[PDB]
Amino acid sequence: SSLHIAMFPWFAMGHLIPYLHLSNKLAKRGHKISFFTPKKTQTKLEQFNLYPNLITFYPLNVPHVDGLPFGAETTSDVAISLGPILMTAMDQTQNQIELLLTQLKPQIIFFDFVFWLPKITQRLGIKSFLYFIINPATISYTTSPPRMFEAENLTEVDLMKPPKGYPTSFNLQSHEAKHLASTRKIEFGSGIPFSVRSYNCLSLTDAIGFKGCREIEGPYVDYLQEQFGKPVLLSGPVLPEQSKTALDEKWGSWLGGFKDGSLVYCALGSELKLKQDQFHELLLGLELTGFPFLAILKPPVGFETIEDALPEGFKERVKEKGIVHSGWIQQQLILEHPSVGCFVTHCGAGSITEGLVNNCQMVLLPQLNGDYIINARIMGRHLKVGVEVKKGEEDGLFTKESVYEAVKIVMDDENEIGREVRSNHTKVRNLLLRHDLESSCLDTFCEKLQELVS
Ligand SMILES: C[C@@H]1O[C@@H](OC[C@H]2O[C@@H](Oc3c(-c4ccc(O)c(O)c4)oc4cc(O)cc(O)c4c3=O)[C@H](O)[C@@H](O)[C@@H]2O)[C@H](O)[C@H](O)[C@H]1O
Ligand SMILES: O=c1ccn([C@@H]2O[C@H](COP(=O)(O)O)[C@@H](O)[C@H]2O)c(=O)[nH]1
Repeated sequence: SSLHIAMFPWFAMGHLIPYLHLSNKLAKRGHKISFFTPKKTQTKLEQFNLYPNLITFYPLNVPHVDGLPFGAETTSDVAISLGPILMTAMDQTQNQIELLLTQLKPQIIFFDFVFWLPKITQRLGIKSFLYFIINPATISYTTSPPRMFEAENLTEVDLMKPPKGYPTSFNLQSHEAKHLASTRKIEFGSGIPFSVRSYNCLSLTDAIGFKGCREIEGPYVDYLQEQFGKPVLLSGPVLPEQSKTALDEKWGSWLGGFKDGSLVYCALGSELKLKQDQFHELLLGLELTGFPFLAILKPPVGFETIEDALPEGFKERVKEKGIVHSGWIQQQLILEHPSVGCFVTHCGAGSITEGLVNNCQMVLLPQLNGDYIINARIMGRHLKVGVEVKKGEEDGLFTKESVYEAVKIVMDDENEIGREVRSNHTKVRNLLLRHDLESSCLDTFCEKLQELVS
């Protein structure tokens, strides 16, 4: 029998988009989806609803919290330092969430972050499903019970080693472990420290789920299932679905002028601003390769326009071979275009998948975020599908020569490391796109959800 599932993702494009890709996959199999979204954001989401008779949006009013910009709904509307306030706002939707569950009565609700939800759902006879679209390797490394019990004894040297029983080995740099140690105790909404929230979600939910497949994410999902004693499901890799909006002709025309495989595409998401020094090193590094490039970047900290912040003489040198641009673009459609030979990525979970299923060579430039960093290590050192840009051990900064080097290595047909990551990327692409991989992931997924509501 078909299920009725409610979706309550975090207020961010990086969560709304994959939750919507998955809803389309579930509705194709006959399940009804009640999709809770911020009110104004719904306009941007309609293009992705491929089953409007089965997927219904229910808007939420993102309540004012002191310090939150007027009308702000998602992390694309506020600086990264204001994320905790937006979380306080999402906590404050509790009243409209209880009303929606009462009227719609789903059997399951997929959610992020809101650890007060399982109490509500069990009182209504609803099952709570904490559904992550980030890497289970990340949750495993930072939020398994062994880390939580040290409480305030957890320090930078502690986070250079995996927790007890962690299934794989990789090395973090000193500045990365320092990031993890300080950010985990920062309050993220309603006075709750970041890792304590999440741990509460993992502890109190009925079941846990992750984007991913057994062949990549399995070892981490197994570890989490033994640690928390409840089912940890895999949805399959959530392959991007086709939008009902074709590629903007301005970009199609401009991309179409380059020879196949020659363009470097660089994008670091929609949540972060580089510092001006690193903004310059990145762009000068791209220029040094001599390849055409398209860089999708916010203006650096302190600056409001790209043109203000460009290195001196930059526009006059690169001419028509390079564009630096600030707006939201159709990244999935760009990564599909045959001009793109190389993808310089911040290693966000969605961008990782979008790169893996395409032909571009991957250059990994993770920004300061636990999932980004761990994605980059796995991609660079375990799957070996891309080349990571060298950063200073203690300061976390790169040179333009390190950017130039990484792109040159993967674009050089005769370079053996470039050839090796190409071959490894093809192997991973062939697995993710295998005719029965996602379908049999979802087969198991839906069976296990059926068990959950039984
Ligand atoms: C400022 C950032 O704040 C925190 O991340 C905030 C970000 O979490 C990301 O999603 C994340 C979640 C997460 C995801 C969904 C959930 O339901 C949930 O309970 C947790 O958990 C993490 C746990 C970690 O130990 C480290 C992380 O980097 C993340 C993370 O990035 C979101 O995609 C972003 O939109 C959000 O801005 C972390 O401390 C991070 O390291 C730090 O750089
Ligand atoms: O200009 C942009 C910036 C980001 N994205 C999309 O936003 C998501 C960012 O997720 P993540 O890579 O941060 O996880 C991805 O689906 C990415 O394709 C766009 O479509 N356009």
